[PDB]
Amino acid sequence: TPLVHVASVEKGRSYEDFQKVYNAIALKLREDDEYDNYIGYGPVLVRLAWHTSGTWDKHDNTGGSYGGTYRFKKEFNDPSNAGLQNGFKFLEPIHKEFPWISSGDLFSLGGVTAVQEMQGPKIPWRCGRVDTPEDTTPDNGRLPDADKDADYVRTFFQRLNMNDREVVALMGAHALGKTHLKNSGYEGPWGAANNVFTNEFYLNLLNEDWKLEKNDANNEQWDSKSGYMMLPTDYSLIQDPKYLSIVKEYANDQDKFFKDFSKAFEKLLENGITFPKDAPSPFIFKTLEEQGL
Ligand SMILES: C=CC1=C(C)c2cc3[nH]c(cc4nc(cc5[nH]c(cc1n2)c(C)c5C=C)C(C)=C4CCC(=O)O)c(CCC(=O)O)c3C
Repeated sequence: TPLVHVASVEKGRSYEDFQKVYNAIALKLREDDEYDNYIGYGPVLVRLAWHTSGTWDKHDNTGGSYGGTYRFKKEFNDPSNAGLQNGFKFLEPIHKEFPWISSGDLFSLGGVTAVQEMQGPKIPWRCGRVDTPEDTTPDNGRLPDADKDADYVRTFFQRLNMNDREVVALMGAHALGKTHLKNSGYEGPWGAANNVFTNEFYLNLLNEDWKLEKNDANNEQWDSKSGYMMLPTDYSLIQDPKYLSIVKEYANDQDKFFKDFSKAFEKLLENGITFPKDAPSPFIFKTLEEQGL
């Protein structure tokens, strides 16, 4: 019988409490700048937010961000999550300092903080995820494969209640970070300015000269002479005519991409959660720059 998960505000907490958590994550992002050849922790925190939310199944309300179940071995041991231990370790001192925040609130807030501090759009964020027990952890295998085509992508994301525009917008997060051969069997960045959130993913898809190559793990990926790559699922966005139209739209309208990403990413992070009518409004956190910090 599917589970209603009702958001429950951490007792007595308000916007200022969560802004302090934001700020601690943001200051640590600035301090621990050497990680991953000076990419920093921003991208891995966005990937962590996505992987902890992307297990959701709309059919039975299992998985999703609510329960914070990545803290249990079945999930941090998911082969699809290889590498995310670095993001968890980053967040450990944050949780120690703010032990009142739930695990799902912390994982999701880490992704919002990373996007914003990397000059991305504001992402409204709601509190109130509540930790759930070990037997609520979803089985491995709910996150998407990278070696597939547009039809796979489209069908996959129906389980997360995402439409074509939402899918294409969310995939623009691949402007950030890179693939690492030891984690995923893919190697290389999608672009150049990979710790700055921009619409570069879409520009690179359209404007680079891509060649289908095998990497050192014997997997196919698309490579450019600029030193960028696209996964088969990324490249599928220009193979499918419906996705291609949307790629072109975001390549030509930075503001539109930002607005659509913000909405889709909030939705991703909120899937599965019931917000009571009297819950607080979503919070829009100030960046460190906006605060003079
Ligand atoms: C078809 C859909 C998707 C597939 C197959 C997928 C593929 C990948 N995404 C990766 C990393 C990444 N994924 C990322 C955000 C997202 N990625 C998402 C959608 C997908 N992501 C969405 C949705 C995201 C958030 C909104 C980020 C930012 C990284 C880079 C992480 C890092 O450590 O640099 C990796 C590489 C992991 C590694 O360290 O080697 C793969 C294989």
